[PDB]
Amino acid sequence: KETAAAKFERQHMDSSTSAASSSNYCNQMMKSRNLTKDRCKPVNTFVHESLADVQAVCSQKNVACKNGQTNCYQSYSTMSITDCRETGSSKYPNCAYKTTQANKHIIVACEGNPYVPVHFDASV
Ligand SMILES: [Cl-]
Ligand SMILES: [Cl-]
Ligand SMILES: [Cl-]
Ligand code: NA
Repeated sequence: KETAAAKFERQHMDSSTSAASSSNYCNQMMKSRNLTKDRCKPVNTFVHESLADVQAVCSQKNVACKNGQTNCYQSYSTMSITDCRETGSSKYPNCAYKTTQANKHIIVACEGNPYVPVHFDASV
């Protein structure tokens, strides 16, 4: 039974690469992080920064989350991210994703002690 912090790491952290360099990145990563077991997760963002740099966002700019909660934080600097989105032809179990690499600010919701990211809200 995964903790919220561990689920965030599994779904969103990829410090092993600086950026997605292939159109197939999302297909491979969505599968290896077990996000296509039982259903295709329709949208997911991976962050290519160190875990410490992403945890540090919980001490940066406090902003509202999309849902109206006030425990969201926007990174002061841009970060390397990859957006993974199902294509229109995708359907379980042959999940298919479009890979879009970008450099953007990230917005995360933080909770707990230690106070760490538990939800990826958006990128700007
Ligand atoms: Cl897993
Ligand atoms: Cl996401
Ligand atoms: Cl402020
Ligand atoms: Na947690």
